[PDB]
Amino acid sequence: ERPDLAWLDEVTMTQLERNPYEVYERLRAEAPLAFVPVLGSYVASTAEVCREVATSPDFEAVITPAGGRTFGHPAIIGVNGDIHADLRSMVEPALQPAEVDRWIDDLVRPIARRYLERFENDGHAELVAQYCEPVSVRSLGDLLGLQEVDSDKLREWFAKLNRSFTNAAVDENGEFANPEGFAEGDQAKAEIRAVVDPLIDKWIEHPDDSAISHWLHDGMPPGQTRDREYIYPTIYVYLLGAMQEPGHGMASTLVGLFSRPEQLEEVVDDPTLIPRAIAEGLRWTSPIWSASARISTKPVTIAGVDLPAGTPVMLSYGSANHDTGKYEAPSQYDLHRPPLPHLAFGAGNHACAGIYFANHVMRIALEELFEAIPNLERDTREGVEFWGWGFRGPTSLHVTWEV
Ligand code: HEM
Ligand SMILES: COc1ccccc1O
Repeated sequence: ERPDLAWLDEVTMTQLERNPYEVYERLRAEAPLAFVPVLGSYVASTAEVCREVATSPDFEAVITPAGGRTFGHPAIIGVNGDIHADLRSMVEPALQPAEVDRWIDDLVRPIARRYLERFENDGHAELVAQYCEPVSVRSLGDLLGLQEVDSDKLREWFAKLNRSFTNAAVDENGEFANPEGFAEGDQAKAEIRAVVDPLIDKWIEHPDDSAISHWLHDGMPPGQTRDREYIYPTIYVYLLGAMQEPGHGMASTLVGLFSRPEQLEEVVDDPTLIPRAIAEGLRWTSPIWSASARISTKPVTIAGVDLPAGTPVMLSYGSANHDTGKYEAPSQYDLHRPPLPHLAFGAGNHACAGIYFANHVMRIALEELFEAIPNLERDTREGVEFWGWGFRGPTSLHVTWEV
């Protein structure tokens, strides 16, 4: 509809999945709020627009169309008002910093050592599948009460939910262009129900210290639990992004450090720099790149665009974190970048609830990795490809080291 942006009509879903950064560089210069036809939605590409939409009193949360098709109702990311307040009160106890500090080290550190012990003397590894993803899912899986779900299965589930959630391509009529792309999401959810329904059955009668047991019981009148249909969409929110993103974040941080070998040596020599390295890694390739959204609740003007009430806006935080209004040469990883606010955890009432936990999982994992393999080198015989528009990270990270 907007004549000067007619080139957007030719942007494809595959191009956004393989490398969204070229199109979004144009968006940030040309139209910080722009309707992208293949996504069927306005997209916010700059830091100022993302932060304004995420915190505006005239916007509320909405799930993207493919996200809603995947999660249903009431996903914590997609609801507001009393339901959102309840779901936030449900998830927040185990994520409170003082609580996380009581047990996070005893949780993640033995998990990291267990996965490292399987390959640390091989001289070669593919760190995404052998380390980053397993540590991420095994840590959260144990916290949740899914100790008996193998890390292979948790990784499979978040990959299928990822592809379903981000199956966003639409045709000229706004209809999903890839309707068969939700089937593996439905298949994953069916498997999850078969595993988790008996656990919920048991937790209702015998509560324990698992997070999902507390989701059922916390804050309820005596003898009542939250209905499982009411909590399952937030279980799915966890089984996608909460399982996937810490692994994405540590892997992207490592890829960034490899691209600056002198900074990798700095961080290995001084592991107190690991949190700073992770924060730059999240800015450099944001794990949640363009997954979440808001919807206007009244007519509003954003970036010169007069939006009617009921207008969805996708928050492309991964693009906002390359805003050259904030950063110099943002496409380069730089451990010594002047620390600034970033949007990798979002903003507003629907900002990430698990920031403190996630940073600790990533930090401890990198601590243990650099301790066990101080001479880690990237396998330059292999290249690192990143994939994903909604959620983005490296598909593999081949490394070598002298044994
Ligand atoms: C590096 C890892 C992670 C990153 C980069 C990340 C980032 C994000 C982002 C961008 C959002 C959407 C915010 C918005 O729309 O403004 C979000 C939401 C959320 N995240 Fe995180 N996340 C990570 C890990 C986790 C973990 C491990 C958990 C749970 C233990 C978690 C729990 C949540 C929840 C519950 C929400 C929904 C909040 C709401 O809608 O009220 N996240 N996260
Ligand atoms: C924390 O997990 C999510 C965040 C935003 C969208 C989907 C998710 O599963």
